[PDB]
Amino acid sequence: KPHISALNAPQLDQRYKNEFTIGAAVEPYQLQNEKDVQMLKRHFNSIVAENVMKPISIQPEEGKFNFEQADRIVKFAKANGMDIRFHTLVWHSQVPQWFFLDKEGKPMVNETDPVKREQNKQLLLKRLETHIKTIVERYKDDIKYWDVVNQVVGDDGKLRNSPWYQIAGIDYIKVAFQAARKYGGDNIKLYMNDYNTEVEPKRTALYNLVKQLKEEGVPIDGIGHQSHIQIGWPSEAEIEKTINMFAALGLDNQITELDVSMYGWPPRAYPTYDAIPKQKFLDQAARYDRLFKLYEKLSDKISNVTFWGIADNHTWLDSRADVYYDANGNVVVDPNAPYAKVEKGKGKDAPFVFGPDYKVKPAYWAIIDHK
Ligand SMILES: O[C@@H]1[C@@H](O)[C@H](O[C@@H]2CO[C@@H](O[C@@H]3CO[C@@H](O[C@@H]4CO[C@@H](O)[C@H](O)[C@H]4O)[C@H](O)[C@H]3O)[C@H](O)[C@H]2O)OC[C@H]1O
Ligand SMILES: [Cl-]
Ligand SMILES: [Zn+2]
Ligand SMILES: [Zn+2]
Ligand SMILES: [Zn+2]
Ligand SMILES: [Zn+2]
Ligand SMILES: [Zn+2]
Repeated sequence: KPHISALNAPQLDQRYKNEFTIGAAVEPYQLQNEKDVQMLKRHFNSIVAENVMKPISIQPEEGKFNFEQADRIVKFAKANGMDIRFHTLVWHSQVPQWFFLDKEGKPMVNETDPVKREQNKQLLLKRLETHIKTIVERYKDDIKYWDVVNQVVGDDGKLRNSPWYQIAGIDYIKVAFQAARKYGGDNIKLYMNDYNTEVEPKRTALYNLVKQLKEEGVPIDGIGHQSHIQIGWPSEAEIEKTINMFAALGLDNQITELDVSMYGWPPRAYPTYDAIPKQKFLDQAARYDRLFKLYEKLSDKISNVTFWGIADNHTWLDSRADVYYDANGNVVVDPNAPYAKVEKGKGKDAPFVFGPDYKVKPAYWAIIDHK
């Protein structure tokens, strides 16, 4: 099956339209390239901001709101009949420091006096509420799906000990969801989003957290499985089990940031796309074949599958593609093998079904067929 141009290959959203929407994460510069725009028009019916809807891009100083970049994404989505997801209202990263400073400009995490801690909790929760209110009041009629909180459970199975948590305890999660519902109404859908949702003890910790909150009347409609995964790991059986476990609680599932790295963890990457050997693309394509067969089987539990980019010329995975060089200056990709130095983030990953020159990959054929 040929490496033809994606711009006029059979539409990916159309193959899957009774199953689930098919989305892409974007940057605003992509809305001004002809190729990106035509790929979004051709192949996708859902969109998400890769960066410009994060807390620090929206409210970088208290009272200063930048919606110019977000607005452009919203406008392109509406003009082209796409669903929109909001990524994301609360995170422990790409968050502005001003949130966690007390009245005299000192870090709140440092405060020892207990009545002064409770004042900070309330102040931070008030700020959290205002940030959410302003965003939801603006977008509630345009944006149907919302990452309310991101990564709030650590990998050790305990609540992640972010400043949000150190300062305000578990109430920050509750206030985030309650605030989105109050200002957005009943028709927006509210998600908790995380990675390694398939992995113990995080999976069960995630599960117990959401069940508890739902029991307490905290509004949560679903789980966002980021799905930054590899060719082998995690297995499909464990994905399937994960999806089913959350669906048992009456939660929707979205696959919110799908990419299939060519590498392991910590990754040892090739320095260029051209160096990646052909067999890696065939392996990837069988992984995607199994993957999307599983998504289809569970289509009644999954409303959306979104890829964390458009085509292989641009992916955040390249920021993790460390290249390992042995003493002779040759590239080392075997995980236990000798090496002398590493150039962090200088290599090239290849995670999507569309290549860097916008032609279809074997993984595409594997997910467009009905075999
Ligand atoms: O077991 C391994 C994990 O440790 C490992 O780590 C995490 C993967 O998920 C990440 O969170 C996602 C990452 O993408 C964010 O957007 C990017 C943030 O920075 C920008 O510069 C870039 O353009 C964005 O695309 C997204 O918002 C966020 O929700 C997390 O940070 C990693 O530690 O994954 C692999 C496992 O094997
Ligand atoms: Cl479309
Ligand atoms: Zn369409
Ligand atoms: Zn090339
Ligand atoms: Zn569905
Ligand atoms: Zn990017
Ligand atoms: Zn297939």
